[PDB]
Amino acid sequence: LRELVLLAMVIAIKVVLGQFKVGDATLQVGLGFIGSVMLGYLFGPWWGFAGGALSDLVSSAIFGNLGGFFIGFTLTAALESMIYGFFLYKKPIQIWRVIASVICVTVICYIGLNTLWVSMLGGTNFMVALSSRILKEMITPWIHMVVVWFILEGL
Ligand SMILES: Nc1nc(=O)c2nc(CNc3ccc(C(=O)N[C@@H](CCC(=O)O)C(=O)O)cc3)cnc2[nH]1
Repeated sequence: LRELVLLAMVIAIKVVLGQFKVGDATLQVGLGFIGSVMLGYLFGPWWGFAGGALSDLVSSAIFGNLGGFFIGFTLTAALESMIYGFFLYKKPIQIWRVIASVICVTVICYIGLNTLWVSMLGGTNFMVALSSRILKEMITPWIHMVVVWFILEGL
């Protein structure tokens, strides 16, 4: 199939942009979301969950993660690309979908899950973790939404 040539390239994209990030073994800030949104826009949730799940393995395998591989961050990258799917897939680019999608991702994946992982990886209690990370998760969503627009428009 043609679209599977595509899937690879966008995994490749997702992996590459993912390497533009600043941060800690606790919160990181980067362009990885850009790729993961593409996966949900173009391929839908299932293939988007697959591609996200996948692109994390690859990115891990090549670049490696601070503090080592954790199978949790994998799940996150899969849900991340799958939620942008349920929202944005085969639909007219709208602002309310962009807000809803980035808001759900940020709550479940970033605020919920990645904190759960970080809390686990470090010795912390969850809210200790949450307190270190919550400023980012309040600020970035608007940047994510704007970027998500230009991405969705551009393609
Ligand atoms: N398999 C695997 N994949 C990974 O990416 C990974 N990353 C780490 C490094 N730990 C972290 C901790 C927090 C964030 C983080 O806070 N990311 C943002 C999303 C990225 C963004 O929004 O720019 C977040 O808010 O959770 C990333 C990596 C450790 N093990 C891993 N293991």
